[PDB]
Amino acid sequence: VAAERLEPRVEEKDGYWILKEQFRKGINPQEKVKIEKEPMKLFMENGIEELAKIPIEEIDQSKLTKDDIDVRLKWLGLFHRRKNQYGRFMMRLKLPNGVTTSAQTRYLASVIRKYGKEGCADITTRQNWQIRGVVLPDVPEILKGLAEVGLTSLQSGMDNVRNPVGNPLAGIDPEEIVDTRPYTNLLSQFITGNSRGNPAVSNLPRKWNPCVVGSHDLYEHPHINDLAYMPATKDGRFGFNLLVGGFFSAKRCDEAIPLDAWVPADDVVPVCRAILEAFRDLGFRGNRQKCRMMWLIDELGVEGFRAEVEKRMPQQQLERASPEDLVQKQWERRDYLGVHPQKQEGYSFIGLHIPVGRVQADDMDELARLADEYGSGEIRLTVEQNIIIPNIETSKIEALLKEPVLSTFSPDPPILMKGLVACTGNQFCGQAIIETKARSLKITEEVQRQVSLTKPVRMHWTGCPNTCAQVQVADIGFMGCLTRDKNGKTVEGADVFLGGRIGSDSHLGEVYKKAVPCDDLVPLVVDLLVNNFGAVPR
Ligand code: SRM
Ligand code: SF4
Ligand SMILES: O=N[O-]
Ligand SMILES: [Cl-]
Ligand SMILES: [Cl-]
Ligand SMILES: [K+]
Repeated sequence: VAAERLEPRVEEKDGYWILKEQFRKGINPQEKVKIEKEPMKLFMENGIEELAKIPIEEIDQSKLTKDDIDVRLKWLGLFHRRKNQYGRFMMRLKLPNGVTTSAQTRYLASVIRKYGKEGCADITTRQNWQIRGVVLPDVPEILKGLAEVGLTSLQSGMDNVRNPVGNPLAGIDPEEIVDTRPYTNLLSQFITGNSRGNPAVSNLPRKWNPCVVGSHDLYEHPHINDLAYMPATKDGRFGFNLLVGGFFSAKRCDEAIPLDAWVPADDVVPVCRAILEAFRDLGFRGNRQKCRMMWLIDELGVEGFRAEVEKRMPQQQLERASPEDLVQKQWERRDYLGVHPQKQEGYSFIGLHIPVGRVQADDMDELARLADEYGSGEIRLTVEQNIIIPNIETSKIEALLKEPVLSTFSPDPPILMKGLVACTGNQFCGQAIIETKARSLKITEEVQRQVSLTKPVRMHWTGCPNTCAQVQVADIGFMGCLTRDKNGKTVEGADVFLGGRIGSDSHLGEVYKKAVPCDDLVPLVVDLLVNNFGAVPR
């Protein structure tokens, strides 16, 4: 790699970071959108106030404003559902470590309730909330309401640092390695500039996923993050070994690799900043399929990339990885659904199944009520799109288990439901090839009616090759496609994936059988379960 390749390609100008004049040749259309107008201005200079007043039909008549609502608004966490729910916006939060309060949950419920049949909410595969039904004129008030309850939606889409994932059992599990909440909180504060916006990290070449590990179970999926912090003691000091570059895409899926770097626990934010600065400064900005950070690491080599991180650290110090980390490889991933004792004597948490992560306003209010009556007003989200209510006095559990709402959001659903994960799909997502959430529930119910099993088989349904529902981590994955029935008629189908393993012995699954009509999946899946996962026909 020539020295010229290492010249930073962006510069700070008037509070924002912009591509230098000589580094604009050959850039992709999204890079052009970012040059034409700085997306962060919609929040940081309150551009949204006047934009929200323009009728959407008028907005669509000019490129600048159409790009504002379809692209730039994703820096404020607002996602126009142009194709499938025209004129409505999904809104996505920052929710480090998946932690919410009952007051926040009620606020979110109040927003979606206004929109009737156009509103609902979802738990995401980054243990985050999305709300639906939002209309542009309401955006300024919703932004204010979020701030009022201590939430932000900043920088949650497009070329930004995505939700910091941590251990859903942080602070409460007897078996935790280290409480991840202080670290994910710090990362979210850094990323969003304490909810004011942080332009230094909002003009990346592409999305970028961080997580902090605190569990032997590796609930945080460090192998598929751009930056994963692996807890490790080095020379008698607590800190983290760093994994970099994990990502999924239509073109390529790759597990994170060692940076060969250890940082003291206090250097979590400094090293996140250094890595993001290197990616921002040096990453390719052409073909969008080749802009994730792993492509930079491959171009420079991991050592070349490491040197770029090192030079951006305070005092330019970046120690080599600790020979061992704290994660025990002898481990069986633990079910968190149901009632479990906390490390705090006399307290339990309860994991509740949320079928395919989908809730309505009334459901959110009920869950918030349970969290207040039984817990400490806290609701935790998981990356399997479930919930945990922590800090419940154990003597209250008997009463809790009788609550009517638990017949719907159950502490002990059938085993295949416990592991079921499904993305948005074509109900709302414009890229989706198939419907996912209703279909996945229907097929899973039919499969479980036919077989019993004891292995915790994890089934993931994703609607298109973007693989937001991570089919490559599943025991059995389903990637949406169009295919043909016996008569040659167009039907919805799935490409079926096998081989995904999570935890310390992680492995990426691969296509097993392409183009299976969705109507033909039940017998295929039943046989796979019997033949490979010890399932027994009923
Ligand atoms: C909601 C969520 C799926 C879910 O049902 O849980 C989701 C939904 C969308 N993803 Fe995703 N992604 C979700 C996690 C993921 C993950 C999983 C993860 O982070 O562990 C991946 C794969 C891992 C990765 O990125 O390395 C993922 C890979 C993508 C990609 C492909 C990335 C790439 O490099 O090619 C896109 C398309 C893009 O960004 O160009 C994308 C694009 C989208 C959009 C924003 C597309 C669009 O605007 O319609 C989807 C919004 C649909 C909607 O209305 O909900 N989504 N997306 C997840 C929100 C996470 C969050 O809270 O921030
Ligand atoms: S995997 Fe495809 S269909 Fe599913 S939410 Fe992501 S972009 Fe939409
Ligand atoms: O929002 N999925 O990158
Ligand atoms: Cl996006
Ligand atoms: Cl769309
Ligand atoms: K779920």
